[PDB]
Amino acid sequence: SSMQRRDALNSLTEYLPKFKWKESKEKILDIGCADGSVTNIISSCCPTDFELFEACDVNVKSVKYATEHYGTSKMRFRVMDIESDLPKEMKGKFDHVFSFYTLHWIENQEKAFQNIYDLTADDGECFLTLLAQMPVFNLFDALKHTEKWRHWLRYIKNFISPYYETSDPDVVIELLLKRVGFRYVDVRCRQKKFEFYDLKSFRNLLEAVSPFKVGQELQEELIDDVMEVAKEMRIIDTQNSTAKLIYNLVVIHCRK
Amino acid sequence: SSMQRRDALNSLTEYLPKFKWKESKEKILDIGCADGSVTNIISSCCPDFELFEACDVNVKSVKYATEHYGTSKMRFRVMDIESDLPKEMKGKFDHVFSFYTLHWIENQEKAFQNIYDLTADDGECFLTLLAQMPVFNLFDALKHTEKWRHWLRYIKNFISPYYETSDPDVVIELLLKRVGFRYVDVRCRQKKFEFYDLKSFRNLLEAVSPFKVGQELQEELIDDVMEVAKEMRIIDTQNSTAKLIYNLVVIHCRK
Ligand SMILES: Nc1ncnc2c1ncn2[C@@H]1O[C@H](CSCC[C@H](N)C(=O)O)[C@@H](O)[C@H]1O
Ligand SMILES: Nc1ncnc2c1ncn2[C@@H]1O[C@H](CSCC[C@H](N)C(=O)O)[C@@H](O)[C@H]1O
Ligand SMILES: COC(=O)/C=C(/C)CC/C=C(/C)CCC=C(C)C
Ligand SMILES: COC(=O)/C=C(\C)CC/C=C(/C)CCC=C(C)C
Repeated sequence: SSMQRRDALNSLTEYLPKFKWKESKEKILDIGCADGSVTNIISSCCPTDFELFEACDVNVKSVKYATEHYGTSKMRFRVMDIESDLPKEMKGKFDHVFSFYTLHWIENQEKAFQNIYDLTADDGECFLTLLAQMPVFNLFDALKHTEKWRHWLRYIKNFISPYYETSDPDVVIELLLKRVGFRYVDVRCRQKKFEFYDLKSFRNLLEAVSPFKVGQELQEELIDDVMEVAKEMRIIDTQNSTAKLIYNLVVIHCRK
Repeated sequence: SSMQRRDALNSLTEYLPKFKWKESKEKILDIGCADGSVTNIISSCCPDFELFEACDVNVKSVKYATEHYGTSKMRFRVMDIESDLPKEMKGKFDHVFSFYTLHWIENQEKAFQNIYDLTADDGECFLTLLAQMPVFNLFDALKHTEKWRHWLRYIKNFISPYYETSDPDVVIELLLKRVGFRYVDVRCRQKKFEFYDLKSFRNLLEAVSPFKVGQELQEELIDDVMEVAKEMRIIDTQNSTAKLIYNLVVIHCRK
């Protein structure tokens, strides 16, 4: 989505000058590559010629789309769960580990952050972004106790950020990262705005980010009901036919 | 408001051990004293303090506050931080505190410049500020309505400048460093406050409502704000509960 690309670019632009490379032949990893369009931004923006850049994701079709489109001899897309046990091959392998708009998908929060630590090299650093409060969560959440969608949206909480209703998520995450072993930790809760100027660009977003598989017959009907709720919640201005999303993106910069 | 009491206590409890204290005869100031419940918390919490000044723009609030929390050390007066500083308070205060105040203020740059000027040579500041807050959106949904269109004319004077801002922490930080603050730590703190009944949520909206619409209209106004809250999913119609998820920006500076 456009929202995810801007936040990726804005993040890298700011924190790029705070990273240390300190050598030649740098191995890099991105967690939750999806289509690989953001990974391309990370790979491209990074000044160095990385000997190897890996990018993982649990979604099989996404990895295939990515390997088919962005795959090179040094840009390898593999399947992997970051909640699962790491292979010994990757323990302490990566000079930089990246992960944007992914860690809010993940139940086993403590294993993920420990795996990210374990993945990072002795003198390595990590750069992670993830969603806290996001109105889109609330838009779908308002549909989970309705006859129409009650059963499709049963595993809703498995997709909503564990931090969307949390007090001082920055403090909770920072403590988690320090207890994991990271010698340097910096976690910020960044309030963001993203405006949509027509309703179609807002409907395009809701379609892209919908984790549900309601089919084709019901698929259009779901988004319509989400758009109606979005009018009631004032996330889309009915007078102007515009949409406004105000959300928190927690951005993390650690060093082993 | 119970929401402001908690945030104040949580904010002080965390940052108290990070403050630097002078040996004796310290001058302290709290901006936006309001009723003085929070100012009494600030005073009661921190370690024989020589002086405790408080201020406000509301003349009735300071009069209320003086009678109930007035002492020889803790004096209250009227002062607009957006105005020109009285020269007697330049570099006078070793600690300056302001909670749930600086979002009320239009001239954002003079307010912070005045705070810096209020602060002593090696003094520090601890400020809290609202960014995004649903209560802002609740009233904002009544501004184009013909019923309230004239009453909520000056809505934007009371809504936080940072309520729709990208990276308010980066904006506020840059502003504070440019003022001349040597150390600046500004966090955007996501918060949750839960109301278990509609009465206690209704009570907040009444307390925090900045509109003098009068006895025959306030109730009718609150009712209409409560209905918008149902539509915006801030109150759960089923449980008869309410949920506020908002951003409090907390600021720790050294001059
Ligand atoms: N446990 C897990 N391990 C790895 N990837 C996961 C995961 N859980 C979810 N993901 C993937 O993480 C992705 C989040 S979407 C974010 C895409 C891209 N990284 C960006 O920055 O925009 C999805 O593809 C999802 O399938
Ligand atoms: N320009 C200004 N200068 C000083 N105080 C102001 C002001 N504009 C508004 N205020 C005051 O700021 C207060 C904000 S509400 C009170 C906040 C309280 N400290 C708490 O802990 O919640 C109100 O009493 C209001 O009268
Ligand atoms: C400074 O304290 C606050 O902002 C606290 C709350 C929750 C609301 C009361 C104050 C303001 C600035 C706005 C009140 C209502 C509006 C609709 C703007
Ligand atoms: C993968 O798309 C995103 O990162 C989506 C964004 C920007 C916000 C919502 C995130 C996702 C994917 C969850 C979808 C919606 C829910 C109701 C949980």
